[PDB]
Amino acid sequence: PLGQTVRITCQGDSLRTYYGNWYQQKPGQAPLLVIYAFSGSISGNTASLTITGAQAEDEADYFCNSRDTTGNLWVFGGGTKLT
Amino acid sequence: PLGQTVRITCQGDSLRTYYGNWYQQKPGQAPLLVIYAFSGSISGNTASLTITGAQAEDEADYFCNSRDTTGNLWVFGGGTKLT
Amino acid sequence: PLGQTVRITCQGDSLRTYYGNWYQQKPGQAPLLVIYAFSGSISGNTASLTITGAQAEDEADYFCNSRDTTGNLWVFGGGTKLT
Amino acid sequence: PLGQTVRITCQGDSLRTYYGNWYQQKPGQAPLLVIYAFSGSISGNTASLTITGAQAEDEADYFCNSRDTTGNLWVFGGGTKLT
Amino acid sequence: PLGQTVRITCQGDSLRTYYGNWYQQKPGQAPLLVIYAFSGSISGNTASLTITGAQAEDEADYFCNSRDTTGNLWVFGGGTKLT
Amino acid sequence: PLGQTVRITCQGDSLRTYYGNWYQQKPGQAPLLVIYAFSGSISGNTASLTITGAQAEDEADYFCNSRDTTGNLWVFGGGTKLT
Repeated sequence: PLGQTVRITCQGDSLRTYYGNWYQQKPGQAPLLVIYAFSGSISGNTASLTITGAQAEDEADYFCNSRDTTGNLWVFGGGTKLT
Repeated sequence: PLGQTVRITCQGDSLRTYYGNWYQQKPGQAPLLVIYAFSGSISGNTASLTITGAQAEDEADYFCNSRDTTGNLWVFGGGTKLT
Repeated sequence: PLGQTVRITCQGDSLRTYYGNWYQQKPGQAPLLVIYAFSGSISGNTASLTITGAQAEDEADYFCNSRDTTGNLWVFGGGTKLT
Repeated sequence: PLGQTVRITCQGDSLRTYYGNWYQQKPGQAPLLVIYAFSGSISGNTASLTITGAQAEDEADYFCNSRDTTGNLWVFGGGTKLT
Repeated sequence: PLGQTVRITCQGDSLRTYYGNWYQQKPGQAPLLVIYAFSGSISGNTASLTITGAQAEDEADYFCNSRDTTGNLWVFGGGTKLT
Repeated sequence: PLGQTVRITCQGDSLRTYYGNWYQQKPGQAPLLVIYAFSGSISGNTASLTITGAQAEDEADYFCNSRDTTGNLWVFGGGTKLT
């Protein structure tokens, strides 16, 4: 029995608040599963931002708090009652 | 029994609030599953933003909190009562 | 028994609030499953935005909180009562 | 029984508050699973930001606090009652 | 029984507050699992930032406090009651 | 029984507050698991920052305080009641 498991809960950036400009170049997010085997530019853009009044009375955030049961072959997830 | 499992709950950015300009270049999000085997530009754009009054009394956020049961071959998910 | 499983709950960006301009170049979101085997531009656009009064008394958000049972061959999902 | 497990709860940056400009080049986030085996530029952009009034009375944040049960072959997750 | 386990709770930077400009070049975040086996530039960008009024009465942050049970072969996670 | 375990709770920088400019070059964060076996530049950028009023009455931070049970072969995590 051979198996190759990759569990990633978030491949990304996790924020409660972002004010401003975000220049982002993230070419690859592609899982390549193989059993037998970027000149992109962000250029000359103008970004003008002004936040004068902001009130954020927010409640709690729950990001990437997983409860999974992952693997290969026999996987029993959650409150599996087995007899 | 061979198997190759990739479980990703979010491949993306997770935010409660974003104010502003987002320049984003994310070419690849394609899982390639193979058993036997970008000159794009964002350029010269003008972005003018002004938020004067903002009130955000928001409630809680639950992002990417999975409960899955993933794998290959035998997978029993949730409260599977087995006898 | 061989099998190749990719489970992705979100391939995308997950937000409660976005105010502003979003320049987005995401060429590929295509799962390619093969057993035997972008000069696009966003340019010169003008974006003028002004939010003066905003009140957002919102309730809770539940994003990408999956409960799936995924795999190959034998998959028993949810509260499968088996005897 | 051979197996190769990679569990990553967050591959990304985790913040409660970000004010400002973010130049980000993150080419690779692609798990490559193989049993037998970037000239991109952010250039000349202008970013003008001003936050005058900000009040953020926010509640608690729970980022990347996973409860998973990951692996290969036999995986029993959560409060599995086994007899 | 051979197995190779890598458990990383955060591969990223974890902050409660960030004010300013972030130039970031992080090419590789790709777990490569193999059983048998960057000229990118951020250049000439102008970043102007001014935060005059900021009040942040925030609540507690819980970052990367995992409770997982990870490994290869037999993995029993959480309060598994076994008899 | 052979196994090779790497448990890293944070591969990243952990801060409560950051004011200023961050030039960051972190090429590699990729766990390479193999059983049988960067000319990037940040150059000429201008960063202007001014924080005049800042008040941060924040609550406690809990960063990288894990409770995991990691390994290879037999792993029993949390308050596993075994008989």
